[PDB]
Amino acid sequence: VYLDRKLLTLEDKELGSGNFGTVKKGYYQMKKVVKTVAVKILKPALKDELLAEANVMQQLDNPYIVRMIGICEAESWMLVMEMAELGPLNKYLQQNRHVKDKNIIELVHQVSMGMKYLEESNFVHRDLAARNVLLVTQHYAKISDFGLSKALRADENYYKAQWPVKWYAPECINYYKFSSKSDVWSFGVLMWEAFSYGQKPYRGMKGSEVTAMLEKGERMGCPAGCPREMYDLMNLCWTYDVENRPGFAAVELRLRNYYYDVVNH
Ligand SMILES: COc1cc(F)c(-c2nc3c(NCC4CCNCC4)c(Cl)cnc3[nH]2)cc1OC
Repeated sequence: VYLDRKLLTLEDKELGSGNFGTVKKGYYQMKKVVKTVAVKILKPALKDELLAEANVMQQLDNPYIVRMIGICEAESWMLVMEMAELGPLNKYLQQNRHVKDKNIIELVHQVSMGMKYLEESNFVHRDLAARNVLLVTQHYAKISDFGLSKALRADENYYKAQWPVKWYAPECINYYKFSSKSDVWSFGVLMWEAFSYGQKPYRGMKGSEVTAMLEKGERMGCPAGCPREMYDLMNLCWTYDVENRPGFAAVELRLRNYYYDVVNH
């Protein structure tokens, strides 16, 4: 897990920031080949935050989740991850307006496969948004950004916080309780983003106005040209009651079946 700084070259290419610090493109010399990487660079609590994120990524092994190469202790603490060259899903759809519905379905279905694995592993993501979905290719999506992620206690199906509010389920906002079903709500917001060509959800609204909207039983309207089946699935992800809301196994299956209806014209 510990990487050699002399084997890492940081490119003059920024992929993200904050916070925290910056994300830079880089190249890491492996045992024989160089690997293209994304390097999360820290610039006291922020150190433990990065190490807990590294500890979460170390435990995960699925084709639809970004792979961590390792950690690097140098000028700054660094988290070295495999590069997804096409970048975030929202930015991609904003700039590539001719992506077919079949293709958007294929991508969000891959996200649902990665989340089904996270659900089975009893980890909660807590930052599941289109900006955190990375494209390896136009037909291959991966879940990234485990900065808010938690390993659930063995005796509880939720993490209690002691925030990307527009992606959060009511139980998160009201009770600070985060479960895999809370990630399903976020997934519904992500699907809305993907079918709105990366438009931000709840445009022009304050967090408190979003809470009020949701509590009155209101939800974002159907994106122009969105398949009805996909909008219906978003509304099922947006079930107020955690108990009636589907888990990722049920979501993955519905997306998979709908994908085959679309693939076969
Ligand atoms: C065309 O514009 C982009 C192309 C890119 F390839 C990338 C990129 N960023 C990462 C990345 N980390 C940072 C992103 C985590 C999710 N939230 C967004 C920033 C990691 Cl871990 C692995 N591959 C990545 N590819 C970013 C881009 O625009 C921000």
